[PDB]
Amino acid sequence: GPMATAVQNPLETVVLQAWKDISGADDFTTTDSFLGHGGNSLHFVQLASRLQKIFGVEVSTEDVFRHGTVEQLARFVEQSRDTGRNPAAQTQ
Repeated sequence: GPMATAVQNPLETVVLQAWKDISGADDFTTTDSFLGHGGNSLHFVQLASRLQKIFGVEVSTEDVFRHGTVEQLARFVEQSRDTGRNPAAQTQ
């Protein structure tokens, strides 16, 4: 293949563990479609609200659907969660 992780952020890993905990699908990668291994119902509602409270982002159910992949999902959060970047030091 091209690379191993290539450009994989640990944030993407959170998106995957979110999906794994909800759907049970483990053999998903960051470039694969988390868009419903089987049940594509409320399962996305749970993970969107999950990332929301984890990184301090505002991810909606349909926002999940607009990204398509966990990587591109994480990209939304990546940029948005930077607003609270380094919250312990408070960027002082």
